[PDB]
Amino acid sequence: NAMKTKQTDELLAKDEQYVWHGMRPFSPNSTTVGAKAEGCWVEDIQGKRYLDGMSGLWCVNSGYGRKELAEAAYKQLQTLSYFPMSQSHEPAIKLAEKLNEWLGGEYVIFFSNSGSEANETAFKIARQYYAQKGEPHRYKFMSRYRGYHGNTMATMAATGQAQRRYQYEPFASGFLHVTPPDCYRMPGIERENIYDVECVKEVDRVMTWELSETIAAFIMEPIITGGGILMAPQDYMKAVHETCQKHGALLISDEVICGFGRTGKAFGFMNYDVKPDIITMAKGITSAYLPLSATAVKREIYEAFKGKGEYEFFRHINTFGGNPAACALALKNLEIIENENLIERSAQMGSLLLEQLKEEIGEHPLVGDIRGKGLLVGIELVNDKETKEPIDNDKIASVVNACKEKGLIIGRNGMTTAGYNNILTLAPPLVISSEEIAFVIGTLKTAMERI
Amino acid sequence: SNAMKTKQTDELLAKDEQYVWHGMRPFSPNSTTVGAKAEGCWVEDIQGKRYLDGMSGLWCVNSGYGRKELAEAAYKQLQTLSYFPMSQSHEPAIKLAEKLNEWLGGEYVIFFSNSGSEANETAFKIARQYYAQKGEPHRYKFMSRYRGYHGNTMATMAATGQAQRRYQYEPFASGFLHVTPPDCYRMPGIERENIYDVECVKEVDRVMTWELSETIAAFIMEPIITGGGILMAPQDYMKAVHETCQKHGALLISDEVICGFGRTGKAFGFMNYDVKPDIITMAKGITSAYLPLSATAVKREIYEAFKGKGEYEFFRHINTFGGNPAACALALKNLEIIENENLIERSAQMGSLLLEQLKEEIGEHPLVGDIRGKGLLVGIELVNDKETKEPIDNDKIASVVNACKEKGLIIGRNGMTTAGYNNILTLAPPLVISSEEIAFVIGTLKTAMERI
Amino acid sequence: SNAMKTKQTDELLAKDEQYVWHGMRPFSPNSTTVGAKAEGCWVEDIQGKRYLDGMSGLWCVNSGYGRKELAEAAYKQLQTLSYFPMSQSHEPAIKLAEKLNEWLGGEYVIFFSNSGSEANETAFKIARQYYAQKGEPHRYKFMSRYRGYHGNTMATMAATGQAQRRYQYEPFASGFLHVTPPDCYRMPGIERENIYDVECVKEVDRVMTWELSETIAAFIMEPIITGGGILMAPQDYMKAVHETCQKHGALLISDEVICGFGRTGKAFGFMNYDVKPDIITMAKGITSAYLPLSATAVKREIYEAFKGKGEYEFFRHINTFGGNPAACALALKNLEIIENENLIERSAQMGSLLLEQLKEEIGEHPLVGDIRGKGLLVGIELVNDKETKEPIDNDKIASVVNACKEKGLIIGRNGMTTAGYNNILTLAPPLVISSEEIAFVIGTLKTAMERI
Amino acid sequence: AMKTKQTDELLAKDEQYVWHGMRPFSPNSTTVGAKAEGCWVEDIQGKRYLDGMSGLWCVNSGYGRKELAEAAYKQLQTLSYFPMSQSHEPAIKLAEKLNEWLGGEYVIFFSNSGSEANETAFKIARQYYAQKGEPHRYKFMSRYRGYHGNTMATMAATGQAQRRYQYEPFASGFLHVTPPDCYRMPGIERENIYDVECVKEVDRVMTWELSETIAAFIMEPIITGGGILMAPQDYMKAVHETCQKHGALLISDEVICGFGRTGKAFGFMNYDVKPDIITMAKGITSAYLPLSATAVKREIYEAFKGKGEYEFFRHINTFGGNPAACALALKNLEIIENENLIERSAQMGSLLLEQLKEEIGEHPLVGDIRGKGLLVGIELVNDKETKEPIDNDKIASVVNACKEKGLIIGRNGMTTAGYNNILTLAPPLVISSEEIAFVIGTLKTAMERI
Ligand SMILES: [Cl-]
Ligand SMILES: [Cl-]
Ligand SMILES: [Cl-]
Ligand SMILES: [Cl-]
Ligand SMILES: [Cl-]
Ligand SMILES: [Cl-]
Ligand SMILES: [Cl-]
Ligand SMILES: [Cl-]
Repeated sequence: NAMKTKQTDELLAKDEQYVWHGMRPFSPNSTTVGAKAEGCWVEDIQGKRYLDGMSGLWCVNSGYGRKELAEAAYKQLQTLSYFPMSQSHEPAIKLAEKLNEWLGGEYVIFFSNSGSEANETAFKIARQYYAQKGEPHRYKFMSRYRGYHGNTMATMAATGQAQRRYQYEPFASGFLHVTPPDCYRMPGIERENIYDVECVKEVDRVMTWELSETIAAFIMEPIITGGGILMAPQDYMKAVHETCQKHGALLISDEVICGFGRTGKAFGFMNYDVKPDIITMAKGITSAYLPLSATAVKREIYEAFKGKGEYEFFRHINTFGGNPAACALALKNLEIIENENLIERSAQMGSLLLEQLKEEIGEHPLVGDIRGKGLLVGIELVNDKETKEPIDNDKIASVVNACKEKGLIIGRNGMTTAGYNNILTLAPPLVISSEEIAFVIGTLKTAMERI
Repeated sequence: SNAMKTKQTDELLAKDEQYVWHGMRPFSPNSTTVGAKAEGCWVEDIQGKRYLDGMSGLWCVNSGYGRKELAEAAYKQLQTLSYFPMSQSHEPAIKLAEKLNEWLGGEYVIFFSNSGSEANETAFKIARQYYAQKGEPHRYKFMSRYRGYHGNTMATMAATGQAQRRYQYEPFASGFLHVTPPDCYRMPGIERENIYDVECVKEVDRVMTWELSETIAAFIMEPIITGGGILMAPQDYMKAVHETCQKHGALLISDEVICGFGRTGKAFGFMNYDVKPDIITMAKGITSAYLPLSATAVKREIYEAFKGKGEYEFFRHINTFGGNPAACALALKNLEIIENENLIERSAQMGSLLLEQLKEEIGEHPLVGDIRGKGLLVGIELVNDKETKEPIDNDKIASVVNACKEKGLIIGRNGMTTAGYNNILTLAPPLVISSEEIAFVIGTLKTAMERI
Repeated sequence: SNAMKTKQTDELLAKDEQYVWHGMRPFSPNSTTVGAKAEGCWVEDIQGKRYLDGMSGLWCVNSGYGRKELAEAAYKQLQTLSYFPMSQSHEPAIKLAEKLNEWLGGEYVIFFSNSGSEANETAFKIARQYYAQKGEPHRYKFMSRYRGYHGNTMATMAATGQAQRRYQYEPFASGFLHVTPPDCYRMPGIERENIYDVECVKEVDRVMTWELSETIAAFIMEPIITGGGILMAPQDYMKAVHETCQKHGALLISDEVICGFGRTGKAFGFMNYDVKPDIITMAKGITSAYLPLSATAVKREIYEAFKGKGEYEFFRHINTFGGNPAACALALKNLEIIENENLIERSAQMGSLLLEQLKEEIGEHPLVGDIRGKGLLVGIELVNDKETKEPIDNDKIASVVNACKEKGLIIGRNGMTTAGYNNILTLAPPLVISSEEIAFVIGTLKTAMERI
Repeated sequence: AMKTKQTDELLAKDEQYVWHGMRPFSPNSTTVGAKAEGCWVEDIQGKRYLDGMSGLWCVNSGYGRKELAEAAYKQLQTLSYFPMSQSHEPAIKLAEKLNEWLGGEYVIFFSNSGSEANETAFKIARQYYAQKGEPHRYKFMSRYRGYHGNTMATMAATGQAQRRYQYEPFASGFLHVTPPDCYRMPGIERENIYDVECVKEVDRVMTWELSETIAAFIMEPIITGGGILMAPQDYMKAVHETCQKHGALLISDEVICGFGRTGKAFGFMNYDVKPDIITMAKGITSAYLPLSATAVKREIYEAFKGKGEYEFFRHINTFGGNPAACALALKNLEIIENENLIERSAQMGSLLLEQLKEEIGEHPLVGDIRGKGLLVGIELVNDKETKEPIDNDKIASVVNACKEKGLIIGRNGMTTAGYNNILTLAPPLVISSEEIAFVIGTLKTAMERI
């Protein structure tokens, strides 16, 4: 209830006239213009407040209104605004060292701005690495259907969500896909000996059938998040890594969403006992206060780029990547996550959120499955629990809308896989409290009563 | 003390060698320069050496270093709202989009991205989807010039005409075509001819006809090919290319990543050439590179095609960080600075002075083939022979770049663009550069030229 | 003429080595066999050695060698009209098209090509143009099975799932997808499951969903994967795949290049499996390989889409030699032979006898993993271990192939199809083969098996 | 002979069952060939036509050759099939004979069609480099307005968009350059070849794409189907020298120009070059039976002789090198040689060219008349000054008028949009002076319409 009422009309009119909004139907009258935020709550220009159950876009991990983060950026901006990453600056050096600690070592870090750029960089490094190790023929990249890895032509090629690809094709050749592990739609795969699991055998078979010698890397999120919070058997990622190694290919762990405490570990891959050859990161690295991403590469791979030959080094320049202010802010963000025990709070609040959700709506006739790890949770809505038929779009959409009216931002896997945008997503900021979790669940439960 | 400074430097260099992967350079850990601080046109490393940055970082620190008002703008926004998804909106993005539309001359709708490469990728996707929704799904092809650069991603590398930026990252997608670049130095007299009799202008029309008009989505070009060597076209070239695009039903995308925001002596490069582009891409100088931000400006009529109620009719593209609140608020202040300090006109005037003085000072040098530029954007083409125009040996131009750096000038070079044509020195100093600093640039270069 | 004949053969072999490039083999001039003459199921080389041809040349001499009536048919036509372009027509092409339509069961329109690879290429182009003219230009994708083969050209190799036929000829075009091949030996009990619960059947539907139905033009498959290893599917597999194509709006192409013309005990392989394919491709046995000819049969509803007055509406494709008059006239006589000598039914009955006798004869051999087939089309899968099904060592299966040839039997092998899986012996004898010649085949193989 | 009722039935069967290449669905317009002799063909209704196109640039020795029929028949009675993984005597003898014809020293891979022959050349080029330490060389370069086949890869290499449209997308790695055309680029034939812009373009594009990524440049010596587009004399040699400079191969597409068509055994022989790879089809058998060949320099073949798993050419073409077609081809080459057909092509071709200029050269819509050997293009224009291609109906009416009057003349239809304006003649090499008079007389009268 602001003392002076903000002038919305001009701002709203200007947005509609000049701003192109990603991922949505033209509905200017539905635009939410964010004004301010604190903790887990955001507020629009009209003054309405919402619990942000999505951390913006899976990314505001340390929460909103962090004065410490603002100061870190401010101090750096006053010292040195820019230095090219062909050369170096102290914030980038300190962050690279810090990321190496977080990763468990030993990696060399190339800085980029976005998760899409980080994945593109991983592809180029993989190809040049093999060209310089006497295996020029290895160019192929393999991923899972229903996955996402970016918004560029090559990361869309690697993406398995056709609703993100359609009408932007044709793409380059050399991108292959396999069935995604999903313990809900493939019941009992979790029980099986991992190497008897069909979608695990598929990885090995396709690599054999494509010829090992042509495969550069397998890319995967530890959990398929955007796609629907699809989860694999415990030994899946390790089996995939052993398969890559068998065929001489690299494993790239896409940690763009799972990174920085999201799943209850520093990174998603750490749930699954693997050391990936390349790790890509963005989003939570700065809690999205400033743009920054990174591609961490095993050091043996970096060694291949040290020669005196004309084309032996990485011939790639990213103007803004590794921005000084973003790096300084990221260092402070990592210190916050560590000092406030946000990784373990994610694990614990995540369990509570999962346990409570099942208790509150699990019996609902259109709730097919509730699953998650850390503060990363999917509620799969179905027309029928027996057949697992995805719920009608109209029904899930009305639940997301109802929650917003009531002050809760909840996500949905819209525009990922046709006929399967049936999944509600929660990824709240890691600082979320037990009481705010009660608000989330209470709000959702009430919204569920409309279907 | 120096001894302490030496120790800190070593510790830092050691950490860098161990942990940091540097773009665009041979692995030379000892040679690395760690930036420490900066003010105006000068940067300083951790050991305390100062350099005139004749490159504005990477063609991008247009308003100069040390801008406290830019730091304040970002800080004030970070304290108000640090993040909001661009699927939704926030005031800094809205105000910047409106401001950019003024700068562009209207009427455009702006999609925000982090980098120039992302901005170009966005342009490609918008061009393809626009045609798909206008009844022409078959239009997928993108056309650009050899010796051009448009980004570091698979698709922007496919559109790129610098093979040294592409080699060993192929194969790329099909549907990317290239034509001869206009270069008034290596194609003497093209500037004089009627534009439509110019062979590389006829090439654009011919190739569109021979590929079938109906398959061409867009032609992408920088108004000046900058990274490639500051290659410059006849005055009427860009307008003839636009008219040719329109004839074939294709869009023209002006890549303003480097030429934007006063660099050429106009707000944008295309404004030198009397054309209104369908799409404009921007990055770099938009924030003077203090924070990452880029934009893809699209004509209103193209945007209208994405307003339908159909399932796939909207732009199904999400960029997490693009349009960052702090970067937008900082960009707004940056544009205010450029306007209030008359930096666009200073670029034009200091640019002329730099060009005229360079010619007087080193024009007669036997290995200087050509000096050209527009605004604070200048290339000095070095040759073994002025008659044949044979590019100078790599060692010779490299020694000049290194000699300047020792003498405290950072000058650029078109390294790793086109094989055997790495022979062009580049200057793009910050638009605040003074007459006296220009004298330092030229004096230092002149002295470094004496070693070859 | 003891040394005169030797001089002649030596000379011929020397000229082969210097001038002839052979398909699909390591350079082995001594190894080369020069065919001289043939009759029935037996071929004879220039040195005078005779062999039972257990492979019908290359799966193709279905009616057997030495057919004077086929020679006469070609000769009579060469004397009447040697050539006429298929943009226009000739009577042999018209009569053959009509006869192929009967054999197919109607109602199809036939486009003539020389090879199976060309026939499949033609099918791809027709599928794409069909959808472009049906208001779905976005449909470009082609789907097939890993371990499958569809030709030796860039696009048919892209559709091919045998990497040893592809390696070092890449990169290929995008838009070619592959799924797991049904193989009732390595996936035991899929033949007794409900077809829609079979994982590699569900895979077809899932991948079409995940790629977006609207982008899929066609699924291409042989009814039995022949060159690959005689891999066989559950009875209802092909019908399920067709229903899945129809569900997604895509076409089904039956690759009948090897299975066609009696090979499997039906006129065509798809007829074992109760489907009416949208497109059928044929070559090989159509002329018993006496002359080159192939065909792409397309459903009439599909051909209707190419009858418009629009500029690009017709099939803009010309194949100079395809539908050669002599080859068509010979093919007609060949079809008449197959029908009059009841070669289809004979293939089915002789094929059963061959399969059962092989099981009785070498079934218990410790390295014989599986014996399977349908009609005169049989695979013997050799393994190091019957429990693990590990493919046998290459040197071991190679020695069996060589031992057989030395004793006058040509037996095939799935060499250079799938790495690590080159372990399957293949028999496809001419459909005229007799009980007694089958005894010779099996007896010779049994004796060759002894040595491993 | 065949009563109207029976011909109607045959025509009806064609409509129902036969899919024709390269034409609008016009069942009534279909010509069903019945028989032929020399340069004349006859349809089922009994009408006769001078075939000014040799079928499709291919019936080089003429129709009605009993000796060719006998050669095929004799072989079909001896051995009808043997796999080219192995060998037969007709293939061996032909390979040797083709090597003589080419000038040596080449190794021959047999295919059926020109499209397959070109595909084979692409695969060999790529594997050759992969085995020579340059796996990065995968690109193929060709000219816009050129044609190399009807398959996805040969269409990618093709520069005629009307043969490509709606069959796309194609694979990446196919590049195109401006075609030399001495009519639309006047005075390039007088320039020093290396100052010619479309010659410089080859060198520049190879540099700009990076030499190390280029596998081969493919080109017809004369762009025939595209509209008989002809280059300066030193163009092909300059292109070869440029390929060599960049470490790339030159493939001469001789599918149409081969076997006497241009007045030499092969087109490249007009231009003083020895190509790395030569592809052939059409006239090799005079189109009596299907056969094509890919001739590869000996030194390229040497790279495929190793003991490594993947070192040999892993390519099988079932029908390629058919015994009857090879035996017939051998007799066809003996005929061309014995009857002095290559020389006749040059002589009759010169005659045809000069008489045409005299008869129709002054026609206001005839922009240019050009050719070499029995390969001639007459470019029709709305205006001789601007060279604007003639209206489409106008050239179509001339083609139709000629057929009505018993002459089959060709046209470059469905090649380059807006540029379908060139009439083509490629008559059988045995054509006589008197038949040439008939051709020209018939065309002259047809031109009267427009
Ligand atoms: Cl600064
Ligand atoms: Cl994934
Ligand atoms: Cl905030
Ligand atoms: Cl450009
Ligand atoms: Cl198959
Ligand atoms: Cl004839
Ligand atoms: Cl025979
Ligand atoms: Cl050509």
